[PDB]
Amino acid sequence: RTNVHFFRPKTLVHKKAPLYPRNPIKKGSWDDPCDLLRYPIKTDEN
RNA sequence: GAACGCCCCGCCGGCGGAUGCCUCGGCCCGGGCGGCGACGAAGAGCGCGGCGGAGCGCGAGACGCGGUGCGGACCCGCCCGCCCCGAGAAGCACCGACCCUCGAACGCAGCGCGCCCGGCGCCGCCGCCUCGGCGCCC
Ligand SMILES: [Mg+2]
Ligand SMILES: [Mg+2]
Ligand SMILES: [Mg+2]
Repeated sequence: RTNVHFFRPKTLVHKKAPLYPRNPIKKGSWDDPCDLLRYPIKTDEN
């Protein structure tokens, strides 16, 4: 034995696998073109 | 003397908000009811109307959207719109959805950043996968 310390053994780790979906329907958000842009600002400076 | 001041013989004006009458409000008693939340509550922030400050309401589907019933001429301003044996304004009741940030508040922080390309908090119960021990044995 080379190291004098005891560390936790390496053990298998699993990936997730939910039995039902937590978001069954994919809904929209704030961002989409024509909603992210509101209007232009019209001045003589502009 | 006049005038100022004071009293009222009377006629008018101010300033102030008492009195009287009125009341979509309080207070007391009795009867019901006893119905929140990780399926994200109570509370807080911000935003939403054609002209839109406050409060009510609503959530980027925002001063509301749909479905079943009922109702049957209006919609406080300016406009729009509806109008008829159904074509459908006000209003009402139940039901289905949408539901931004913070909050028990859940990737870390509170407004800035990550690991990973589905996602990514803590405790507990029951199972399951993979494992440690010079514990008791073989
Ligand atoms: Mg949306
Ligand atoms: Mg307002
Ligand atoms: Mg959070």
